[PDB]
Amino acid sequence: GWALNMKELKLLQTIGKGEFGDVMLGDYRGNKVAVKCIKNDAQAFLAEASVMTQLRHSNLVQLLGVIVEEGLYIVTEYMAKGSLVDYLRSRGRSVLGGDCLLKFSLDVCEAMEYLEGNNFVHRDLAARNVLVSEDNVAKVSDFGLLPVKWTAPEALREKKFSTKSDVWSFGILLWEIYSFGRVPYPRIPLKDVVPRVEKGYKMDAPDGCPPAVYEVMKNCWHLDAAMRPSFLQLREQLEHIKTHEL
Repeated sequence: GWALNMKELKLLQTIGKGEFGDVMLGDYRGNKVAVKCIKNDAQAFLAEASVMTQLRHSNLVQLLGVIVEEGLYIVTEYMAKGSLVDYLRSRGRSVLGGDCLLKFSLDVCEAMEYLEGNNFVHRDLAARNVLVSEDNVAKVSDFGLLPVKWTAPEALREKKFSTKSDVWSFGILLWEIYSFGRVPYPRIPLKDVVPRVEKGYKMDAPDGCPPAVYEVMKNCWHLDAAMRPSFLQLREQLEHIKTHEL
């Protein structure tokens, strides 16, 4: 049950590449699948496989299978609409209404809530790393083993990560969502980002952003990591917004 037959997998095309290795659109005996080709040692993740393969939730890319040492062929569900960043730029304001933005935010928040609950840190939360299914559901990944504009400032200095730094990246992600995928920190220069953020600078609300969504973003951006709200509390704040703001 986690091993698939390599004999039946077809690698069709490279569709992304992470540090781990490229990611491919594959064909597993009939269905479109996404495949993580690893070469450059994997042996780490594989030890934690059962526990990291224990991770299942509907907003986490589902694992289908795994080929090993021939250096892994990780097989997962295929997210037909790609990266949310790309989707937000493509679809843009014209296609994506207010219900769609809160649903993407809730989808990611629920996945974050879940990983938070299992004591798992994401470390690279950003609209680029969120995928959209053919059914319009945003999901994040569970495979696992510094981008200045997304990373909490204590995680840039300290080089260590926690759920609380994922909370900082989630606000940055909300800002991406509400701005239809604009690169973060449009008012300042890349070089100045860290030094302004460290003194409390916060991005202004995306154009047309709902006041209450802007407060959630702001709460994610506390400089005291411990004082950022949990994904459990974020989930309640976003559910609250959905219930009254519509």
